[PDB]
Amino acid sequence: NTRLRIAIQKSGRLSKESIELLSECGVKMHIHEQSLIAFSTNLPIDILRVRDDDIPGLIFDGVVDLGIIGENVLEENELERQSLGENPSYKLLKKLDFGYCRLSLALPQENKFQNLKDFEGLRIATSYPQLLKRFMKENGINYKNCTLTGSVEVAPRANLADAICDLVSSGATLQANNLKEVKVIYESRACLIQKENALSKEKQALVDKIMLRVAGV
Amino acid sequence: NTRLRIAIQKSGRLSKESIELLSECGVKMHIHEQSLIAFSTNLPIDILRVRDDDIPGLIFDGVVDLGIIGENVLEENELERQSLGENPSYKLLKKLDFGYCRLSLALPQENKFQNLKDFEGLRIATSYPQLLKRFMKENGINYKNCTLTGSVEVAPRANLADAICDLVSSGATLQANNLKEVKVIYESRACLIQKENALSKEKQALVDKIMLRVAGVMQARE
Ligand SMILES: Nc1ncnc2c1ncn2[C@@H]1O[C@H](COP(=O)(O)OP(=O)(O)OP(=O)(O)O)[C@@H](O)[C@H]1O
Ligand SMILES: Nc1ncnc2c1ncn2[C@@H]1O[C@H](COP(=O)(O)OP(=O)(O)OP(=O)(O)O)[C@@H](O)[C@H]1O
Ligand SMILES: [Zn+2]
Ligand SMILES: [Zn+2]
Ligand SMILES: [Zn+2]
Repeated sequence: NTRLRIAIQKSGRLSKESIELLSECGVKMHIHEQSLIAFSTNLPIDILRVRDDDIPGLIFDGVVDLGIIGENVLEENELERQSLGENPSYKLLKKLDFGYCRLSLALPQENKFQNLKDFEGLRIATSYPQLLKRFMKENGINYKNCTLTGSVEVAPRANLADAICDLVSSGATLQANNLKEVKVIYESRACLIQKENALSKEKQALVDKIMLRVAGV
Repeated sequence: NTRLRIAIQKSGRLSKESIELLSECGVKMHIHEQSLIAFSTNLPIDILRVRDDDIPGLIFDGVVDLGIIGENVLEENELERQSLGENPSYKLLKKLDFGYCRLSLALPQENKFQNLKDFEGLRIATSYPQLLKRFMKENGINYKNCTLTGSVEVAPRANLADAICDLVSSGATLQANNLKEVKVIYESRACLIQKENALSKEKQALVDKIMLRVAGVMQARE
């Protein structure tokens, strides 16, 4: 249809700043508890509120025009799609001023970390199995996977794993679980991305305008 | 690492009945409602309480010994793993008497369904993209995919997709969203599975004991 589709995180760490950025680019809308879609009141724009993990896929499959997502989630999902034999593509428009975090290897507080080789043959729990797999291959370290979507930091205490690969900024969660960060494998921020296949002149024009305004802020 | 590990859904449509099946089979336990780990108080068993989507991976990777999971989630993740060039493997111990649901192609109620080839070219929203992909390749209908983890039934109303492939039980939600069920592609129930690699003799003996009890419990509940 005529309206531009912009996917953002429904509720989590990027939601507040995604909405703030959209407001500053002249997109007026009301966010309440709409399950999926919020309609801009001043421009022909639909805001899709989704789980963050779905946003790369929506961009790859051409379902939405624009997307605001963390680079970690984007790349996790690109790698998955590549390992399926697919050719995911997207246009990067801008790296943004929020969503700063890093994906790091971590061990229990009372361990003797000398070297990356100390991870050899360990069981490593993570929500980012593709990112971890690529890092370990690149550095020639063999390991055992444990994929968990939540409570990753509880995995060593639960005896499910010897170590974790998790997102960190402040270190507070690691500290709470008596773990210590030992090696960063990936640095991330929020980015604005666009699908591959060409937008309408109507829609592309509207994107260029928002983009002009994005640069402004 | 010698306590038997069993993964179950932490909170959701299988969580209550998984815990109750365990109690019915004589596994006494205390649960702290927000926590990943719980322990049997009378048997050497850890109960790991996780997101259901993680259970098949945990079994395939040998991280736990047993799991209770919907057949739909098991199959979707098996297909995913196979399409990634992996070799996911598990033992099916038992099909269980709860978790009944079905995965169904569905269209707006105000919409003429003559034929399964009506889906040709349609954008289809789903949480089960591998299961959809297999069914559509098998039947020869081409389509465009839209993967959504939740709110799938709202996608047509939101003009993200023309049709959905949706998990339903009662069938009430679809009516609520002004959509009609036109073709079942998968029928699911809860199952009990075990990892591929052999358990120690003592742990396999505990599993054999649990299995006899599950069969008796299931007889008694008819
Ligand atoms: N401590 C942090 N500070 C800033 N940004 C973070 C931090 N941790 C994670 N992020 C970024 O924000 C994104 C969303 O984080 P959040 O914890 O809300 O994800 P989620 O729980 O997977 O969300 P959803 O419910 O949509 O699945 C992460 O993928 C990452 O890009
Ligand atoms: N009416 C139903 N709709 C969806 N799933 C159902 C239904 N009835 C039974 N189930 C079963 O319950 C499983 C759990 O789905 P649930 O609705 O609890 O939410 P979820 O988001 O999958 O849970 P989690 O938070 O663990 O990811 C399904 O995958 C399926 O096997
Ligand atoms: Zn309002
Ligand atoms: Zn997420
Ligand atoms: Zn789930």
